[PDB]
Amino acid sequence: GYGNQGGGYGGGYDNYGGGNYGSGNYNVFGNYNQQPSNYGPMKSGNFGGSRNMG
Amino acid sequence: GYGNQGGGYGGGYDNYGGGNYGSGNYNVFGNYNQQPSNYGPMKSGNFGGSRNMG
Amino acid sequence: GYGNQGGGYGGGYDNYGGGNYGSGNYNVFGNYNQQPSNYGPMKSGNFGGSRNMG
Amino acid sequence: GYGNQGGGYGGGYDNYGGGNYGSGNYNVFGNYNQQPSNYGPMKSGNFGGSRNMG
Amino acid sequence: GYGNQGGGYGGGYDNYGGGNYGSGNYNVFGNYNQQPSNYGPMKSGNFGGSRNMG
Amino acid sequence: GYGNQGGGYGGGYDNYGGGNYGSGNYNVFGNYNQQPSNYGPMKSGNFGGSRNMG
Amino acid sequence: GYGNQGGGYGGGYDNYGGGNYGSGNYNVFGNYNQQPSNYGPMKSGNFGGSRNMG
Amino acid sequence: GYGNQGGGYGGGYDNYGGGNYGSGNYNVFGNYNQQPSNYGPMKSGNFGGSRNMG
Amino acid sequence: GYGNQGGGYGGGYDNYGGGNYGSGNYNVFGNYNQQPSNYGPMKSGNFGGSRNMG
Amino acid sequence: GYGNQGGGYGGGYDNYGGGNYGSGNYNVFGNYNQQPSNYGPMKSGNFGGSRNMG
Repeated sequence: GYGNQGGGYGGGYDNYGGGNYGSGNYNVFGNYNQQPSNYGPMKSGNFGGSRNMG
Repeated sequence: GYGNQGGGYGGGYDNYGGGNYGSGNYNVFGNYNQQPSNYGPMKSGNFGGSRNMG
Repeated sequence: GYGNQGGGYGGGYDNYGGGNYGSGNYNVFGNYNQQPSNYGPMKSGNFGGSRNMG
Repeated sequence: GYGNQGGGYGGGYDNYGGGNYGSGNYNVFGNYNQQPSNYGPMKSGNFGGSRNMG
Repeated sequence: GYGNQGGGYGGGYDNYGGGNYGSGNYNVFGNYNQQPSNYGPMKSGNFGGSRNMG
Repeated sequence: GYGNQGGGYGGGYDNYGGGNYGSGNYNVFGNYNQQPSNYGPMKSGNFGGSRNMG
Repeated sequence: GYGNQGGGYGGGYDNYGGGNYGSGNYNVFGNYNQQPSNYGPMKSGNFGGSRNMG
Repeated sequence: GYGNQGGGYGGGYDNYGGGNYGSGNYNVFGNYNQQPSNYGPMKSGNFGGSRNMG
Repeated sequence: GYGNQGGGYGGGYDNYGGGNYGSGNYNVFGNYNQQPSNYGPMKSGNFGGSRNMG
Repeated sequence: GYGNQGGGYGGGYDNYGGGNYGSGNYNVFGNYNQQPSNYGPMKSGNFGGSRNMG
């Protein structure tokens, strides 16, 4: 539980993308049921030259 | 539970994207049921050259 | 439970995007039911060159 | 539970992409049921020359 | 549980891509059931000349 | 340009879903521009046992 | 250009789903431009036992 | 250009799914440009026992 | 251009799935460009015991 | 251009799956360009005991 001490940029404990997507369900389905699930594109992180040092 | 000490930028414990998306459900479905779920694109983080150092 | 000490920018415990989206439900559905759910694009974080250092 | 000490960039314990995608489910399905799941492209990390050093 | 000490770049314990994709399920299926699962392309890591040193 | 003559139901020239979605554009973009476009789920046709004959 | 004459159901020239999705564009892009496009699930046709005959 | 004459069901010239998806483009791209395109699942036709005869 | 005459079901000239997916493009790309394209699962036709005769 | 005359089921000129997928392109690419293309599973035809005769 100890973070980073030092550095030129010194990034921390960053959580960009995660979690449960349609997970951990308790399902009791009878006969004719539909449970679709659709997810779009996910971008987690640094984009377009981000977190750059001059 | 200790964060970052120091650094050139010194970012912290940043949570950009996460959580439960259609998760942790208790479902009892009988006969003809529909439970669709659609999610758009997700961008979590730094974009367009963000958090840059001159 | 201790935040960041110091740094050039010194960002904190920032929560940008999260939470439960259609999650943690208790559902008892009988016969012909519909429970759709649609979410638009989500942008969580820093955009357009934000949090930059001159 | 000890992070990085130092360095030229000093990146931390970054979690870019992860979590459960349609996982950890308890499913009791009877007769004619459909549970589709579709996920778009996922980009986790640093893109477009991000986290560069001048 | 000890991270990296030092270096020219000093990258940390980065988790780019992982987690359970349609895994760890408890499934009891009777008669005519469909549980498809489709995943798009996944890019985990550094792309476009990222994390470069001048 | 002649429609249907007869039948038990006698459906016509029905146009359910169509048209240009972000199409036929003339675009002159200079330098740093963004033109995103996101569309939700589209249902075109007859649903829930519609157009049934007793 | 002559439709259907007769039949037990006598369906016509039905157009359920079609058209240009992000098509037929004239694009002149200079330097750093983004033109993303995301489309949700599309259902075109007859669903849920539609157009049935007793 | 002559449709169907007769039959037990007498379906016509039905167009369920089609059209140009990100097609027929004129593109002049200079230097660093991104033009992504993502499409969800497409269902074209008759589903759930549709167009059945008793 | 003459359709079907008769039959027990008498299906017509049905077009279920087709068209140009990222096709027929005129592309002039210079230097560092990305044009990704991702398509989800496509179902064209009759599903779930559709177009059945009693 | 003459369809089927008759029969027990009398199916017509059905086009289930086809078309150009990333085809017929005119491409002039200079230096460092990426044009990926990914397609999901495609199901064209009759599924789940469809078009059955009692």
